[PDB]
Amino acid sequence: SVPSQKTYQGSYGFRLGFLHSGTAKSVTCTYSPALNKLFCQLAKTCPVQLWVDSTPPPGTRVRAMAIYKQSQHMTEVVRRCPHHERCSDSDGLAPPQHLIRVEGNLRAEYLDDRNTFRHSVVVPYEPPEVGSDCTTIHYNYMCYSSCMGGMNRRPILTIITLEDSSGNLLGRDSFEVCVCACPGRDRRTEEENLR
Ligand SMILES: [Zn+2]
Repeated sequence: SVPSQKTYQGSYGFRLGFLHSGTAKSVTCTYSPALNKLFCQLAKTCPVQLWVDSTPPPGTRVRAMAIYKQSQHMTEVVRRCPHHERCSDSDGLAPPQHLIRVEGNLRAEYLDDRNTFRHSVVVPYEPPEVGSDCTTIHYNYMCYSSCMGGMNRRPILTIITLEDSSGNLLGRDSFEVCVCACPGRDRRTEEENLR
């Protein structure tokens, strides 16, 4: 099958947020609202904010999953390429085949769906702390969009779902991702081609 990618704020008014990092040649992660696309370097921190109008129940979780954006590739499981799945750079929790990892959260769980074979990483939803208005999850993408035998230049979408303790849908948002050597220049080039 194919995971839904329909934006759904749900009962708790769930939606994502991104920092404003700019497009300098040196930037490691930058988000383009015009393209709803995140550009980031390989295995660098990608801060993703979680915004809600009201706090969801204890036990609520947040899942991240990648799918190919192009319909002709949608049924293919997004995974790391033959080279990166074998480079032994595991952090001791993420399976080596998984494209998306969560940084600094010992409660992250990695799932290999026994039915769809798709990969995902899920963490408990934590309400914002004192002085903060949102919660931030730090993601890492472990393969370049251009990796041969892997994404092979095919664009991907990351789908973030807010789920209850049973895995039922409470909210959903998504964004395109391009893991590349120079996020600042590529974002500028793509926004130009759009203009
Ligand atoms: Zn790779």
